[PDB]
Amino acid sequence: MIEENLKQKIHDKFVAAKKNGHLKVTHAESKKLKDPQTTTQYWVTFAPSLALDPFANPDEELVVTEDLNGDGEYKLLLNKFPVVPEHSLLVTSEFKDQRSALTPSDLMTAYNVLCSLQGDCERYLVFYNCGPHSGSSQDHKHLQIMQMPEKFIPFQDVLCNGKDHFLPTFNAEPLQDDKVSFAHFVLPLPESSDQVDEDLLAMCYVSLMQRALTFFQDWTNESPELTKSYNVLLTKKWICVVPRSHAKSGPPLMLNINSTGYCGMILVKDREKLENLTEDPHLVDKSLLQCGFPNTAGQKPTEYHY
Repeated sequence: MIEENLKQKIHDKFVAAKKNGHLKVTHAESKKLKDPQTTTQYWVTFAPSLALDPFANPDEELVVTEDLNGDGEYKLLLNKFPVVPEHSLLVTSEFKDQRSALTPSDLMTAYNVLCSLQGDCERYLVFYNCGPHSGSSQDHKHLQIMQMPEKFIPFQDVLCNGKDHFLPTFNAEPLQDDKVSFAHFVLPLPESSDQVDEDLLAMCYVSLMQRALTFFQDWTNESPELTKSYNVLLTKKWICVVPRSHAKSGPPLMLNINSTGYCGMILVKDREKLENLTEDPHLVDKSLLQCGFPNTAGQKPTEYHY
């Protein structure tokens, strides 16, 4: 069960630690962009000062909760050097590898945290960077939770809008936006948290995973396995998985891309890059392709390697 008054606890732990120097906020400014070609909305954050096992012994002043549930599964830590204020890490109490899949209780715990923070009108995102190409910096398993920008509408939203929860089958594949350059898989989630339980979440994740895995494992055995990497993104309205080829993008930007990139949130460290993207928002779409695999919308996962 999720700690009571989690949101106030996060807030209060955060202001206190900013106050006395247990965390320092990196200054940043953000703005909206729109891909003229693909229509996809982006949120670009600019943090110049950035160009100039923490979970083992985390600073107690940063620990919002020792166990997010009754179980010794999870602790909730504040990010020590956040761009987004109150940005938090759900860390496995005991060590596990970040290359491991999300369990069912992982999913239910993350969804419950979202519900708790969202007041049941701010929006929260929960995400997981799995593997070397995901943008994962650390090997100790953790999820991340952060508030999404107030007016930002990620493409997943429009993708899922007015589309009821379902699960994939041979007739119905996960939603994927064809306008975007990159492979991704999304299921809408029920509007009401009463329709959401562990098993629904688990089945959502497994079926998304099976699509994501086809870029790594090959059923024809005409290729040897690759190393698995993917982003999981979870909000209250949908869940999404992105297979990842490279942690960092190619020549013009060379952005480090994590989960947030794939709902369209980009972090840039220098003003030349910031103006490149302003002039040409379509660069983001190109970067997302370099870091992922090309869009598979309208295809059976089975025919990828065949």
